[PDB]
Amino acid sequence: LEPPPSTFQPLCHPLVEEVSKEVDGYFLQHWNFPNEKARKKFVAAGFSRVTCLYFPKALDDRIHFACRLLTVLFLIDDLLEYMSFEEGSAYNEKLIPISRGDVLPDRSIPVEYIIYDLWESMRAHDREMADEILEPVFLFMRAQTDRTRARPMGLGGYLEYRERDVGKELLAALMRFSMGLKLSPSELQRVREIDANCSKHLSVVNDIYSYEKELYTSKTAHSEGGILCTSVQILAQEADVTAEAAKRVLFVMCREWELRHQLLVARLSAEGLETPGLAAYVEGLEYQMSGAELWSQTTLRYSV
Amino acid sequence: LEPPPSTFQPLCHPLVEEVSKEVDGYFLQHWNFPNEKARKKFVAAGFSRVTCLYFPKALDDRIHFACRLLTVLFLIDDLLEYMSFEEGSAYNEKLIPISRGDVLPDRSIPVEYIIYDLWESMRAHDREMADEILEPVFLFMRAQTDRTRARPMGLGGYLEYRERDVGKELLAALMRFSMGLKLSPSELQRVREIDANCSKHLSVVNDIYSYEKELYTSKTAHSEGGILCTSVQILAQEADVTAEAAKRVLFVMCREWELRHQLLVARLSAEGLETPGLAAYVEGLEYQMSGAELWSQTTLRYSV
Ligand SMILES: C=C(C)[C@H]1CC[N@@H+]2CCC[C@H](C)[C@@]2(C)C1
Ligand SMILES: C=C(C)[C@H]1CC[N@@H+]2CCC[C@H](C)[C@@]2(C)C1
Ligand SMILES: [Mg+2]
Ligand SMILES: [Mg+2]
Ligand SMILES: [Mg+2]
Ligand SMILES: [Mg+2]
Ligand SMILES: [Mg+2]
Ligand SMILES: [Mg+2]
Repeated sequence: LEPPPSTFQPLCHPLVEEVSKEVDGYFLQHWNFPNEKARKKFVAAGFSRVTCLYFPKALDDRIHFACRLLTVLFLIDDLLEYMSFEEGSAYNEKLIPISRGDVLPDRSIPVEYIIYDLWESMRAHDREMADEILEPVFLFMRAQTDRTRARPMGLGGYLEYRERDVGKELLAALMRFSMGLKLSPSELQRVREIDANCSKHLSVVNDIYSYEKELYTSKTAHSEGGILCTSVQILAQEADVTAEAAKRVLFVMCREWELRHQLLVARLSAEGLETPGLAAYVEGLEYQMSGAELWSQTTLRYSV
Repeated sequence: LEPPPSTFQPLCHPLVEEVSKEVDGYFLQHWNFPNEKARKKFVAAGFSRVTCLYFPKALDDRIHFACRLLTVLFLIDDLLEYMSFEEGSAYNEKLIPISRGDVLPDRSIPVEYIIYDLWESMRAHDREMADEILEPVFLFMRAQTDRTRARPMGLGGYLEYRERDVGKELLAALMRFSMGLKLSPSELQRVREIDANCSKHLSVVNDIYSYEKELYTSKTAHSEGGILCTSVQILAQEADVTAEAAKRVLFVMCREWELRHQLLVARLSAEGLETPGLAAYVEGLEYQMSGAELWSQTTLRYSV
């Protein structure tokens, strides 16, 4: 697998090591892992490492929050593959009022009190910025079990759906939270087109590196929860080529999106619309794209 | 536009200079051009040159037939852009009985007697092989004004339609005729997968190089006949990139179809299915793909 050249340079949060031990340690203590093999695979994935690659400029005392949220979402993402759409939906919907703090968790159920305590701790640190992550998370959760996954999609329709399933919006809200980066509604409206383009990069890069894993899952897990829903197989079907061929083509498209990102940001600046906050934001998006790819290239989650 | 590497070596018929002079001269005498500018643009296109690139192993006394047929089809292809779907259909349908030789041509109408005299001359040289080109040509002609051109299509649906609009079948039958290459029904059914793959390459390579021409046509010609129907526009729409970015990505896919062509040929031979006739056929298809591309890179039809 040979990735075409990119001009995006990845950055990792300085405290990645100590935060990793902290967050992995917490989940190894509280989360219901089935066995030792699963615990080792969990650590081998490096969910805090990818988070620190996502948000390398996160504040030192907020990066752990982001690591916890993405870690539990990664774990749930895998759980859903053994469920039907119905079971998966019931599972996520139960966590939504708990995430809001409107419903108390069952303390005997790890996922519930982990989710509850997390959001409570985030609201305690920064109430306004924490609340703005909620609905983007709920949007992502509901996309995970959407029956549209089991229906024919073209590349365009897929990317539109996958913007929710890849959690583009929650990642943006979480990035801002972790950086303490407050943006006005008008500012956010200005970078909407940039966000949409960034989403496609995130989605397809992940699709390429995680295809072998998801292929195996589709053959072994639940026929619904583990269904093969990805740009790799969509393009392979549309063009009647192998998945390996589709990856090579999609890789080139990812670099086109990197080029579009730079063009859109350059236009934003030229029109005098790139505020200091917006400048930090679009740079943050670039970190997400390059960080995700670096991790995807090396994580044992995708290679084994 | 820098084309990605291809292992295909394009070949041109040895008699290209003499035949091009002959056929161009024929159409300059008989065809009705609006002005001297159109007459020069016609010669600059090199319609006999691309034919000799399509079928470089055509027999020396048959290549001029192919040159004449593709030339008039190219001319008509352009005429249809200034018509509605209804008018274009009426234009083509009148030429079909004349092509069969069932209806005498109006000698005052160039397109009618050119078509009549051509097909008569082809049946005179090789009746059986000439007749086998008829229905594939009619299939192409009727695709040109198909209402599906005015309906939204995905990449997969488009390529299935374009196989007829790109004249894949007529090119196959014309190639066999020009080479005197006879194949059994068993041999023909055997390579349907190879044909379908080849068709995609012919279509998308053409879409890439002819996009600028067809963009202009969509803005100036008839709202129906000049409508933009191309994989470049479809991929640009679905992936949210420029047409130029779509071209670069589609070109990579074309190289994947080239690889798949070689894979399918090797498999046909790895089994017990590659006859000497089939070997000549699939090699001929490679010439169509590489030849069309070579011409598309230098013809004034697409550059200006
Ligand atoms: C940033 C990405 C490409 C996605 C990688 C996979 N994970 C799964 C758990 C939830 C995350 C938001 C994400 C979908 C992000
Ligand atoms: C071989 C091709 C890529 C097509 C180029 C355009 N011409 C138009 C006139 C009729 C031909 C069959 C073709 C559609 C072939
Ligand atoms: Mg997953
Ligand atoms: Mg998922
Ligand atoms: Mg994936
Ligand atoms: Mg046409
Ligand atoms: Mg045309
Ligand atoms: Mg064209």
